[PDB]
Amino acid sequence: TIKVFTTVDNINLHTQVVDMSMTYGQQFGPTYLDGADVTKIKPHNSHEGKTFYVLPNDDTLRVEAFEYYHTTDPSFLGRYMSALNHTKKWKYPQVNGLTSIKWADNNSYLATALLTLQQIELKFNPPALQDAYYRARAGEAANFCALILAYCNKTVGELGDVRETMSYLFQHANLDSCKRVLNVVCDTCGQQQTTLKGVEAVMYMGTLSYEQFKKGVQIPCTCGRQATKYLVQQESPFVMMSAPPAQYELKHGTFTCASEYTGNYQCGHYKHITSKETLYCIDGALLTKSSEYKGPITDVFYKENSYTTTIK
Amino acid sequence: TIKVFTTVDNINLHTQVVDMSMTYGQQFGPTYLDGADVTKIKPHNSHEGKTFYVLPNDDTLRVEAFEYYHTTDPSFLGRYMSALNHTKKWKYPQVNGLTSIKWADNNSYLATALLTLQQIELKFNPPALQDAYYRARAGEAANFCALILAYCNKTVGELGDVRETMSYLFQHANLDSCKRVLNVVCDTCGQQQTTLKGVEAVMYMGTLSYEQFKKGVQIPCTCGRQATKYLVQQESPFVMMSAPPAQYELKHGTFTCASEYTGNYQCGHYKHITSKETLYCIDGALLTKSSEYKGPITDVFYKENSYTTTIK
Ligand SMILES: [Cl-]
Ligand SMILES: [Cl-]
Ligand SMILES: [Cl-]
Ligand SMILES: [Cl-]
Ligand code: NA
Ligand code: NA
Ligand SMILES: [Zn+2]
Ligand SMILES: [Zn+2]
Repeated sequence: TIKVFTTVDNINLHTQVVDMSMTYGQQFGPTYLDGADVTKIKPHNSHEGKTFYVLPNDDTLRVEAFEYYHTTDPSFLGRYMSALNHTKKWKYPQVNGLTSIKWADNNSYLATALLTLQQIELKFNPPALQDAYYRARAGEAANFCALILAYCNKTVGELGDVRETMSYLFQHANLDSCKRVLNVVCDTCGQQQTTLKGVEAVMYMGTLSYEQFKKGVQIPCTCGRQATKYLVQQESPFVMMSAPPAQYELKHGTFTCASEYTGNYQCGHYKHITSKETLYCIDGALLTKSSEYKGPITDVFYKENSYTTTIK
Repeated sequence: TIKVFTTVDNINLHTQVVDMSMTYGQQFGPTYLDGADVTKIKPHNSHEGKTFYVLPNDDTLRVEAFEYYHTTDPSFLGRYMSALNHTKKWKYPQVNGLTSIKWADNNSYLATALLTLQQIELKFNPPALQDAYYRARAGEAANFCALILAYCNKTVGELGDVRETMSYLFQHANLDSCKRVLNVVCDTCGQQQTTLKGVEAVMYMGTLSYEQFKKGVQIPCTCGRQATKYLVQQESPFVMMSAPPAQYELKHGTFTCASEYTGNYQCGHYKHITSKETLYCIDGALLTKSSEYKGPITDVFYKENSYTTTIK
């Protein structure tokens, strides 16, 4: 027999003594060592003193998992470890000053998400994400990518959606101060104001142009007639403007970054465009520079702080 | 010669090749390995591939240090490493469900500070503090204690002040939402309202009683005459009420925790009192329980969320 440590966060360690003739599963249940599933593996002499991840099956581990990951779903740790086995094998090159991801397992949506996070002001709340994102920016993004997949209930290889992924991440971020007030003008119903906070204050679906959002966009009223919705006030470090993919021109110096999607829900591919001294198309490990850019844009990010309209 | 890594955060590693005949100082300047000062030590065969801390002497390291520690003082890392050499030797026992510190090097002010942090809602901003505090709550508080000393410009062994220490820590915490409005009534000058935000909104010096703060305390007006200051509105997860040490009775169930100071500035000692099912005096590694408590109290912490006065 040998002494090991079990954990859910690699910080709070629990001592265990295991029988070398039984599998780690019969004793601990699902068990992982350095991201490898050892549930059906019998203890080995070379395992002594090492640290093993396990599913939170007692209340002490559940609280530790909740404190570290900010979720109560007990299967989260297993989803995280399963994804991590693959993401450790991905490559995370520095492209145009940012940590990207070499293409693998249909991971283009994760790369453009990661590239985007490095260009907007966003702080994560869960300790696990705080630690994984700091390492991700340093070029070791395996844990961060595996966490994203676990939080989004996606498995490695699944085609992903950036806007939906950013939505999950934003929920685990500090957007407390963010505020948005909108006005819908229906010349039959009048003016109807709304106020949004948190993630609803930074995400909008329907138009890519922040400026058109301020001038006014045509959207059906609650009565069904065509009305006009325009931005009254915004208080945020950034705004995410999304719309179904359609040909769209990205003007240099008028946005921060954007996501391009080519394909459909069974097969497609994301590319990332960022406005630096010139437009740069970051395509995983590939990089292309252009004076102008046009393509099927689906998300556009803009920097903000405080905006108040002038419309009466 | 050998290959090593230099760092300021143990995450961003920089490869180096060192001559085994020169000291790490002549090549890197101040150098630390696992918290030990190796500046005057010549490289050894057993050092190959290991990670060394160095002072940020180029702009790449300076930015990394700033991102990790949220300070631009270049000597911070040296102060942190010097303190860490000692705090690694301290003991961090679990007392009354909290991570305390066995007494050493006049560290009572650090223990009551640490005990207090585990009982109030507070999130740190610097990655270094986020990581060290999470480990501190797990019983490995050496790095967290060493960071406190570095941030407060205190060395191991120096007598410390809890209120001043909490002030430094609060600056590196998210108190954005915190707000306090006060009213001073001088029957000669009238009503004069003030609004405080951030750390000024949670800390007050002059009285230990939050309730007396709401009823009104006698404090000189700006004109010099005696006036009355009372709490108009508070928006915070907690408030810290401090006053010069004086005999004071701590009533069970009417506060969260408090600091007791016995002595003076050349020699003294802190004790921590917390209100659980009964009053508990946590004295480093020592623990005492009592139905009632009285002593030279100097800080008292209370839980809050939203308070609006009723005074006209
Ligand atoms: Cl790392
Ligand atoms: Cl922008
Ligand atoms: Cl640790
Ligand atoms: Cl209280
Ligand atoms: Na960012
Ligand atoms: Na706390
Ligand atoms: Zn209408
Ligand atoms: Zn006066």
